[PDB]
Amino acid sequence: MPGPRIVAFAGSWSRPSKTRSLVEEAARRAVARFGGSAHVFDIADLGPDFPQDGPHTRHLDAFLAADALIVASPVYKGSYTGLFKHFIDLIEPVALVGKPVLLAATGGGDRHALVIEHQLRPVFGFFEAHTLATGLYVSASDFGLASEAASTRLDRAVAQFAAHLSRHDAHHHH
Repeated sequence: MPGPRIVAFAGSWSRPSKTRSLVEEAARRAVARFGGSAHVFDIADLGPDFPQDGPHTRHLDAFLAADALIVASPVYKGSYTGLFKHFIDLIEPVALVGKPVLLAATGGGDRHALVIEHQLRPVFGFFEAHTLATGLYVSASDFGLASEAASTRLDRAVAQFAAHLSRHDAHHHH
């Protein structure tokens, strides 16, 4: 087990979205630090309110087996999207304990940046997941499309993955 298996999920269904560039520029820092062959999938390659033999090659089975998770959503209506939460509503309630999650979010401006603490961290603390100390809200300043002071926040948030894996990564029941 020399390399972690990373998955990526972005809650933007559109093809050339700015959320898919954020989740693609997340594993490369981990893959290039330590990892192999990240599963990066957009929510267009999903079963979005259609389990029954769908594209659960690229949603469910890669998500639950991953050693590291990066999760992202466009900020719609002061919170994440609905199609993002429909994917989360299908997870078993205790399925992601001991799992590192990196929170990310894209929006219109620099406003609405309490979605990391008040919207995404309560949902992934419901799963009792190892939420990292650095979630990152980005504005529409990116054109691995990135720009200033979000790249250093992203590179230093993936550095919090390998900092709880040292010496060869050392009433309810599922």
